[PDB]
Amino acid sequence: VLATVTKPVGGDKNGGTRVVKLRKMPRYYPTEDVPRKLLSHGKKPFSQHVR
RNA sequence: CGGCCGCCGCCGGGCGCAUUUCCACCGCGGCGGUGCGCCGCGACCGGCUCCGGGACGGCUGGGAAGGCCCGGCGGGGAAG
Repeated sequence: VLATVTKPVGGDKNGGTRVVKLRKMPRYYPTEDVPRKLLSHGKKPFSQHVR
């Protein structure tokens, strides 16, 4: 949940404990990002228009 | 500075493909922008310009017709 992200089991057949990650850090942050993933907002896609 | 805790770097360790990092290819999955050039389409919204159907209130509680007209008084145009 917080120490890990999702669920530690697996890996480390010998050695220590078995902890795995999911949805890790970004490996590359672009030098300038744009905001606000656009949205639905009431402008429905073509699948749902009225024939 | 002694001590407290955290962080970072270096080193030494167990260590194995479900740990990790790197790569090439499919998923062309979730998301961000975007096409090479020419186009088209649908729906929501704003702004107009029009078209077609309705239903209603008043008036002199509308005027005047339209319909079935019957028993009388007259008058006036012009009646096979």
